[PDB]
Amino acid sequence: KTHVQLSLPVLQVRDVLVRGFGDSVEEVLSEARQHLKDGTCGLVEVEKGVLPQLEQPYVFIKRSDAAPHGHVMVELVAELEGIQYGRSGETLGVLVPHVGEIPVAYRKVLLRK
Repeated sequence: KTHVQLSLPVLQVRDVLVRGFGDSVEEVLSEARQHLKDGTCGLVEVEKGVLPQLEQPYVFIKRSDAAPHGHVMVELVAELEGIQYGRSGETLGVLVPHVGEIPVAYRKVLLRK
């Protein structure tokens, strides 16, 4: 399928144990897609002071359209030293590996895969 319904655990930035997916734009987008497929991906909501506590390159989920079955349609955009790789809508948050952290909420998304 071109799109997959996922429910992403929303993590507090200070709880996150693994603060990024890797060391290159291509690797972080690759790893993010793998963890999303494997159900091992969490979401951190971006506010003041969140991104400097996470590791670059960043992987964002961004709204790709204006929400089947409660699932907002999203796509992946990476960022490294202020340059983004992709073009999409509003940021829903930054993806990180999930290694068993307790979430504060779940974000239902429809991921363009």
